[PDB]
Amino acid sequence: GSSGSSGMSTAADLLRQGAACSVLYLTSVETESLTGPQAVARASSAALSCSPRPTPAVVHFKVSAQGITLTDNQRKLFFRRHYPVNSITFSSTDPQDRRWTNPDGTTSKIFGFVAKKPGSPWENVCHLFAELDPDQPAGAIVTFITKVLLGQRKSGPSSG
Repeated sequence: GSSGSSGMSTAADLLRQGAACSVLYLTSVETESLTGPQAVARASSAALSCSPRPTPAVVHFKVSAQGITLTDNQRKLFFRRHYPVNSITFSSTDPQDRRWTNPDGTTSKIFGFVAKKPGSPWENVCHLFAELDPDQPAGAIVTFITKVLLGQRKSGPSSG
């Protein structure tokens, strides 16, 4: 039970704005049973619980109405993978607001989303990520997603 009408005024304005850059791949955990704002919390807990700490890698991140596309240049765990927009149902910075102390000696905001496996719809798996560059902070990333993918009115104002 939940009332309310989304503010889907216009998507054009949203599309006009796009964010694409490299991100920090932390780790992905299967949420077969987990889901929603919780699934994202699990991975985080499992990211610090398991040791020694995981070895994150730099990859590419793109936010499009078609979903979410990723591309790496290391060719270790994978080459190129993308998920359809009909899958991604949730996406937002980790709730535990935990930080990932990079191997360089600094902390970064942890963020991730939850989508259905490309091989099995009944199998859920969340992907943990971390802030790579300052220019494009996690908040600015996840947000854009929940704005388009999901469909939530704009936060910041705008004249004209």
